[PDB]
Amino acid sequence: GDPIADMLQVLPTAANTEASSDKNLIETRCVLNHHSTQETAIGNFFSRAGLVSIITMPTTGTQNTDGYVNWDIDLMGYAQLRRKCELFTYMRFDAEFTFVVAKPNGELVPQLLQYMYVPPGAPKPTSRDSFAWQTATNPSVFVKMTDPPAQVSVPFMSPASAYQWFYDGYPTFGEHLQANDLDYGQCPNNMMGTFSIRTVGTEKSPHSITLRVYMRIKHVRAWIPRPLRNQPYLFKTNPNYKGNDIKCTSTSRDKITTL
Amino acid sequence: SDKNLIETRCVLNHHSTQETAIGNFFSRAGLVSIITMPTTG
Amino acid sequence: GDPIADMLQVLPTAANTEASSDKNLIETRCVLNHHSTQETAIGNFFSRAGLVSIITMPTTGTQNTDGYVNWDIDLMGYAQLRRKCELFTYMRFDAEFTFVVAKPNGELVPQLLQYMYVPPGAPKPTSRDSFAWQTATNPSVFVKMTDPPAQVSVPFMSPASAYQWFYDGYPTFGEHLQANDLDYGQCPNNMMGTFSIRTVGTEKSPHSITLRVYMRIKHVRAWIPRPLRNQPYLFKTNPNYKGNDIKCTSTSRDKITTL
Ligand SMILES: CCCCCCCCCCCCCCCCCC(=O)O
Ligand SMILES: CCCCCCCCCCCCCCCCCC(=O)O
Ligand SMILES: [Cl-]
Ligand SMILES: [Cl-]
Ligand SMILES: [K+]
Ligand SMILES: [K+]
Repeated sequence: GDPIADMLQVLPTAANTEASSDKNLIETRCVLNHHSTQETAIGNFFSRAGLVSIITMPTTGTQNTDGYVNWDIDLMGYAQLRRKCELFTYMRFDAEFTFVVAKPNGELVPQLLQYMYVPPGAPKPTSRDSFAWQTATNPSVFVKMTDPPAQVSVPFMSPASAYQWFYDGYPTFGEHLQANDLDYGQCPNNMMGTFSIRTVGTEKSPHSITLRVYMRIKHVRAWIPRPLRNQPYLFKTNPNYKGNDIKCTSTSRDKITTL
Repeated sequence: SDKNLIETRCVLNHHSTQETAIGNFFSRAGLVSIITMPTTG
Repeated sequence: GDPIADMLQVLPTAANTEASSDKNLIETRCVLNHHSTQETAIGNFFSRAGLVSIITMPTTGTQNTDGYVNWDIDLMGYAQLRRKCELFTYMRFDAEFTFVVAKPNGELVPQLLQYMYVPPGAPKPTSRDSFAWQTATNPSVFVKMTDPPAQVSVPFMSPASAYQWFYDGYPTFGEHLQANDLDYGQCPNNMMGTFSIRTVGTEKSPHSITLRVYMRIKHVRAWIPRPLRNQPYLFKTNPNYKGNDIKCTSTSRDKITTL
């Protein structure tokens, strides 16, 4: 008939000890161990809001003095949350963003603000009065600095199945000449666009404004553990480290025989 | 029609069409008026 | 269960004619036609012995004057059998070889002869007395010129499934420089070795000897008909033709309107 023949790892509580791997090298007693493992579930480890951005709109100075700012969404500028995330290679999750806004010294004034999510390809505001603030399709939040911090849920938005903290490659084909090495490690699947903020008015606001953005990871999944960062972070988009001062992971001592 | 002009594999495609329902396309608040009542002018 | 879904043409007698393709364009009668098709069966067409070699061992002259001859078996030197065979691309068959031997004028004398089949790789006789005539493994026939013609059956011996009259290629890899174009069309699967003949004696025979070899194809199979040779043959191993005198396949006449 056929012409060709060739054609869960961690349970809810800690393991008990039975009376005589401890009970393998030493004599043991029985211990009814009911210590929980829930707090080390990745969800509890990650679902804690952490700082991911500090945006300023001063009234004086040489930057963002026009009452609006387009902040390219890049969550790798703060060491604490970054190191936790980088314990894994890939992570998938929804996120809760909270916007804590105040003047530079922490005082609050009755000032109306608008935060708009500008996905990749949507036109960015070019002034406090730009037509883009009409926000007929993009999601916007109007809130006062005297209101409690604004807060919204952002779903998992990557074109890929998970965000990836490490992408060993280039975004496109071509020669990869020295002049473009900045391309290395750049994963467009993590590029979520712009976050735009403005004081709501055609006239300039007399208040300097500082916005602290916190992100809380939720409904998280993680894949492929990796060694934890042991050198200070230098740049947002690469793992460069200071070659002249390579830190040892552990503190030192004089002799291997004395504490 | 791919599987008509080229040889295809089976793809169990579960991509949702909900976000393009006109309700989701339109039910987003947008600016329709700016009214001013200045004290001078 | 499966992760990937994508993974006889001519009868014994001539057709009859039925009373009304003749009976399609003209009115016909019934003809009970019992004309046989047997004589055109390839076996009857081919199983007729034909000349394939004429070997001479003169006593005087400048060739084969030592009472022995090593004849490289190449059956394409005689036009009649060659053209019939070349009607096909591949042919498989056994063969009956008959050896008609006499002096140059047809007279017969009491002379003992030996014919030995020397397959490719067997040592060839280098004299009338060579050790190879011991013929301890090769097949030999000892016969007198006064006996009836010697005759033997040779089986189908090619390493391939059929002999091939046309091989569009080269026997080996390599550059194929102009100096070696003789290689083109050479099929080793048809190369059956050597046919060796000698007068049986350490002393020279006073008789000039002419051997005519006839081959009768039998138990034949043939594949892929091709246009029949329409130019005189020039060489044994290629279809070269005389370019300055290309023969028309049909005779000519003065006008297309008169016979
Ligand atoms: C209406 C106001 C809401 C706007 C909130 C800002 C939304 C920003 C997009 C959220 C993307 C979260 C995934 C981040 C993946 C990390 C990318 C990176 O920094 O390399
Ligand atoms: C004992 C004496 C018997 C020797 C008889 C000669 C045998 C020659 C070998 C027969 C081979 C027949 C196949 C020929 C195929 C055609 C090859 C060619 O000429 O291109
Ligand atoms: Cl507006
Ligand atoms: Cl001998
Ligand atoms: K237990
Ligand atoms: K018939």
